[PDB]
Amino acid sequence: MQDNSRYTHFLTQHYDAKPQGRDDRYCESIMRRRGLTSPCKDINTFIHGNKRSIKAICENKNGNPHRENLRISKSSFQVTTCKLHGGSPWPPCQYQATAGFRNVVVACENGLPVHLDQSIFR
Repeated sequence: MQDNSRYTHFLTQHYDAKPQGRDDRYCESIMRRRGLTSPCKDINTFIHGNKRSIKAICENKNGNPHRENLRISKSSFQVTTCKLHGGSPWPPCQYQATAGFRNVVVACENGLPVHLDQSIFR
């Protein structure tokens, strides 16, 4: 299958297979590692677990159509939302971690997730 730049970016921005701790320091480190700190991204959620379950959101296997050309997963995922605190847009970026467990909303292209809808984690 063709490479998809937006799928690759989705993984960088929104996937962490096997996370350490899922506390504030986890968020502060991973947001730096994934290139999300210049400027500090205000909110960002990572999905955990295997990738095949996330990809399957794009199919009937693990998703349903949602709103205007989004998809909502049938399964629930372990997730961690990183929320910026402090009032400055610029590093150092301090984050509060909120771990969760629920279904997720994505957009897909050619069977691959290319966007995470952050609204459900705000």
